[PDB]
Amino acid sequence: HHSVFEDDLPFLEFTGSIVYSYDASDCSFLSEDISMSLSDGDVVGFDMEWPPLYNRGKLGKVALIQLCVSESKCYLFHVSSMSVFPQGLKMLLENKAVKKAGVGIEGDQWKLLRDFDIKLKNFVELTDVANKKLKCTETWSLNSLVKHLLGKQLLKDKSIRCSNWSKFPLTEDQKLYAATDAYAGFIIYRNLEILD
Ligand SMILES: [Eu+3]
Ligand SMILES: [Eu+3]
Repeated sequence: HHSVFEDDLPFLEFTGSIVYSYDASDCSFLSEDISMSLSDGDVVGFDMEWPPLYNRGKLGKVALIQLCVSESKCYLFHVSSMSVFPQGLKMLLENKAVKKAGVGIEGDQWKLLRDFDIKLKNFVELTDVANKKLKCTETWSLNSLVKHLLGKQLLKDKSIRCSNWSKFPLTEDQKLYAATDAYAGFIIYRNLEILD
């Protein structure tokens, strides 16, 4: 048996516009569209994905970068398919003017630096924002925050989450999964920030 708290909740599924980009210049220009829609201090949900196979002692190289900039739009930048890392995206990620929210984001910063020599700037660990605004001291996960704040759980098909993110093109399922994780980061920040 199990408590109500242990019940399976509805899955969180982003239903807004998912912009898929797999070319460097397209990506850079898209990053500028993002910059035109935001103002200093604004926060976007952040996440990234990498293939399952290990490479020379480390995790597969980052293949996808996701940015949810509003409740109705999320970008999927398939960098593994790009000839060069998009300059517009590098500057957006290194821009202190835009805040990037997520869980375990400090670890993303490290991997991003190792993989592309990019310095993620002005990121916020959602775990700390939650403990701060919810007035608690918990060890959160993106899933537990989605559950606590939204009453939903994250899609969990392991064959999708641990799929070959570097395989082009991404499947509709991969796109849904990746976009939704960044969307979660965006919504969680927004809902927490509004708290008095
Ligand atoms: Eu992640
Ligand atoms: Eu993810």
